[PDB]
Amino acid sequence: SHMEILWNEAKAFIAECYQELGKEEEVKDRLDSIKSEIDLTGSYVHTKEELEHGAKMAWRNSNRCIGRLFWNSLNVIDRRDVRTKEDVRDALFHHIETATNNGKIRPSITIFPPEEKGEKQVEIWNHQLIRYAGYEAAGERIGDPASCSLTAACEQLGWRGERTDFDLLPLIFRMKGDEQPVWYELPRSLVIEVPITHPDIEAFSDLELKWYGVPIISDMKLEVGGIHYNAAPFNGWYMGTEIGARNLADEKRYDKLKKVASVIGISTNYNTDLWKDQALVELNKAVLYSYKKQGVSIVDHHTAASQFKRFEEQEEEAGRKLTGDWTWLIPPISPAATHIFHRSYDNSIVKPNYFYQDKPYE
Amino acid sequence: SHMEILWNEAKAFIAECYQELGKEEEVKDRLDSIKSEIDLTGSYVHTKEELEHGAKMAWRNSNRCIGRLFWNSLNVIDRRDVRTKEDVRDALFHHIETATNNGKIRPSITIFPPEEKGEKQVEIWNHQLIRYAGYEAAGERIGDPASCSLTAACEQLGWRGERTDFDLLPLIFRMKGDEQPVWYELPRSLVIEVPITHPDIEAFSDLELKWYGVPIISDMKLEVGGIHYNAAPFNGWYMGTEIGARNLADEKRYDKLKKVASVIGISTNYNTDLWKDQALVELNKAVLYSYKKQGVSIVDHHTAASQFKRFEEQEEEAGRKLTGDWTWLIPPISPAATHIFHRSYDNSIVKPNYFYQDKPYE
Ligand code: HEM
Ligand code: HEM
Ligand SMILES: C[C@H](O)[C@H](O)C1=Nc2c(nc(N)[nH]c2=O)NC1
Ligand SMILES: C[C@H](O)[C@H](O)C1=Nc2c(nc(N)[nH]c2=O)NC1
Ligand SMILES: N=C(NO)NCCC[C@H](N)C(=O)O
Ligand SMILES: N=C(NO)NCCC[C@H](N)C(=O)O
Repeated sequence: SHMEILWNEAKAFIAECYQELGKEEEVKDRLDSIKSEIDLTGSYVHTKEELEHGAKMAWRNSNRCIGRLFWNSLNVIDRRDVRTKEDVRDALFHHIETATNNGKIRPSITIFPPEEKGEKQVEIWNHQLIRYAGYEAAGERIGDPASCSLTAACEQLGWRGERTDFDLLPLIFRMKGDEQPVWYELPRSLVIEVPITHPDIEAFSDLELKWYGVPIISDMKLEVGGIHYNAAPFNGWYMGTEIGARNLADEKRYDKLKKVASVIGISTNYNTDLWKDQALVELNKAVLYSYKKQGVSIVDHHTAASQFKRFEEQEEEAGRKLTGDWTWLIPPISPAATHIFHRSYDNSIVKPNYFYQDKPYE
Repeated sequence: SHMEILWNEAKAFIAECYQELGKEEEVKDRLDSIKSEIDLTGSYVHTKEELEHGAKMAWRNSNRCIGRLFWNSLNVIDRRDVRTKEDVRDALFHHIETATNNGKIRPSITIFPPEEKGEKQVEIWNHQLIRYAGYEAAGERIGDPASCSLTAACEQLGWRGERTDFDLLPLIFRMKGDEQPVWYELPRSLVIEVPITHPDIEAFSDLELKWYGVPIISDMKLEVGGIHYNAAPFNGWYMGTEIGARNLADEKRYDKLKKVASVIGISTNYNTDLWKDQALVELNKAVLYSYKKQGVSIVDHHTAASQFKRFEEQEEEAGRKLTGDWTWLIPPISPAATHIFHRSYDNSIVKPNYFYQDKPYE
């Protein structure tokens, strides 16, 4: 039944892809080759043009992403030639270096070899290539609680952290033919970090906060024409609220709102004073100012929504339908001040797209 | 087919209602009487206990309401005896007076006669009993844009406003047997209004803002045991954000954020400064402070979410399932700071409940 499903999805992808590219003539021929290949091996190999355009279409169909206006400018890195653990490590080191680009971040994706008979060639365990560790001793919390389970798995393999609130996790992945994964500590020269300060309030630095510069999701599956690429890291640039309103504010994460209120000089006695709302405004203002000072790319939520509006218009103009998830598109601060809040979206799934997959650990 | 549907809904309501009331014995008898009544007239008459408990259950099932913790304390006013236009006017005047209660607002509902053969006995045109008019001359906007259509209909009947930003609309309703509705100007002694000032910034009064004290939704249909009460006004008390983050902030309503930014001393040049988020915080703080000073009931969003949490727990403890609409339950300011944001809800419809109905005007 797997051979049937593969053929269906290949028929729809080739036609739609070559149509957008203006190569409708070649559709008839290529399909005959893919068909013969499927009967011969049980799968097919995408051309460079096909995989490159496929990863772009997948971003365009991501219902939960507010940055879809820049979909056609994605930088695609083809690494389907990797065979060893050293090959993977160097490619991952290269992704961080080129995407960072000394601060002027470049949206990118690295393509590793896909699954064969459902079996993987390379399996990445990290959620993001750069992330902080999390420990929960009987005493209290240290680090990022969302990293608990992955942190425990790394220490079960010989790794050991320093136990500060910001320990960098190591790269951890498994090669086909091995029962357990291998790990490599990240070189400090490759990772940019940004200390958090405030434009007018000098005491803000007493909190000693900081965050990393580039978010690189590395545990999702990219599906193109029936072919499953379980390993394919991708990155864009941060939207301010992700850090100041969630990562540092959530009670289940760093939980910093009370401390913020203290350094800015306001009381935390009464809810009618709305101290939580005021603390959120100063913290978020601090995140945008600090990233800009050091020259690292970032975007505020009002500018972001404005760009997404232009995206909706372009899609209508091109003749394509729009899909999206309202519950993820609205910003976590001042949502009613953007256009997104005042309209509705169709949350249907269209392929090619990016998908969630089960975690090896846990 | 209408006689069939009525019987079904009556069977489920009586059993469920008498069960909660601990009168399961009387279920067998009452059902036999209702059945005979339906064959005789084509409808049935609720007892005082049945209608009172029915309006309470309906509030408990309202997916979009965050104030459901106080459902069992609702004040029910039975006015199914009205026959003339003067009878309706006095009852509506009485609802505003008793619900206001000199500031200590009392959640209430007034029950008018229900529909017969789909035909209404009394039809209310107002959206809320107390609301401001809206005009849109070629010059610009004056008043509340959301009141445009209803305002035009009132002037088509002989009414005339003064054209300020806060003209009070008149009560307007139609009696069975008349082709057009009648109107009555509201007595100023019955309507409480609150001027908006700021606790620390004295220049805030230069904006000359104000809003009314009690929101009374009067155009929804209450359905209990197959019986349709198209006319049944109800009220609770305001949640701060409804006024400061929507009524006075939306670009399609009063659109005041830029003016607010001016009186507090901040610039509106750059989105990275987050001036819209800061203006929203001071305006909302002003609304809570002003209502309290004058002694009128109001609640902030953090306290409100906290109360709703206790509601979820009580429902679980009583053995009933929970239903709700996430998109309406989350507050329009700092949503990620409340528990509601971090969970999911089942948006199924359970009866008895309140429903939308077509507008006579427009
Ligand atoms: C160029 C700048 C980019 C910005 C400004 C941006 C911003 C966002 C934001 C705000 C979210 C929500 C994250 C959260 O709440 O945790 C998101 C989700 C997502 N974005 Fe982007 N993104 C960018 C680039 C990309 C790229 C390059 C891709 C893919 C090639 C992409 C695919 C998606 C997908 C699938 C999600 C959902 C993730 C999940 O379900 O956990 N985005 N993006
Ligand atoms: C006692 C205090 C009350 C508070 C604090 C409260 C608060 C709220 C809020 C914030 C909304 C959203 C309004 C909007 O976004 O426009 C709402 C909606 C609603 N509430 Fe309440 N409410 C109260 C009492 C009541 C009462 C007394 C009833 C019914 C007997 C009720 C029935 C509902 C319903 C059906 C909606 C949806 C209205 C719509 O769809 O337009 N609430 N309530
Ligand atoms: C996770 C669950 O679906 C829940 O709706 C939310 N979390 C998030 C959210 N929105 C964003 N962007 N990110 C989240 O983590 N909204 C909803
Ligand atoms: C009206 C439409 O359903 C849209 O989701 C919204 N308006 C509102 C909303 N939330 C509230 N409480 N009130 C609204 O007017 N969220 C959604
Ligand atoms: N802005 C982007 N992608 O470019 N974001 C991805 C998800 C990141 C996650 N919200 C974090 O704070 O780490
Ligand atoms: N808080 C309550 N009901 O008690 N609200 C009802 C809806 C009111 C509407 N949001 C307004 O601002 O007028």
